[PDB]
Amino acid sequence: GSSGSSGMEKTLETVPLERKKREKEQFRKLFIGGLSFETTEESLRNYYEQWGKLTDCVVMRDPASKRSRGFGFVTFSSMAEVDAAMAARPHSIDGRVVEPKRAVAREESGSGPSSG
Repeated sequence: GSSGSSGMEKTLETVPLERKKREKEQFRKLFIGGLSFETTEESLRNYYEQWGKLTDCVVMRDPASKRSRGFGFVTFSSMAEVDAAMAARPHSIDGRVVEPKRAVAREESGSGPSSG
């Protein structure tokens, strides 16, 4: 008789709209979360290179540590491959359990209301 779990995901309300720009990007741009900080652009691509070749792979690095944040973006060549990557969970890289994201519409802190 085993069991246990937990979580906490916000909901938020009222999202600000912006020109956005570059749709093809966000369209074929997935945000990888939990790279272990030991997974570089390549090391990562080496993984997301099977489903498809990433035309652009960026890995965010700690803005304070200046090393690795543990998350980045993977831009596939086609919408099919990426789609395959989406339905290819879970994801294990660097010997750790990661978690990919659509990337589209991502938390973007701001300030000052702009409208009318």
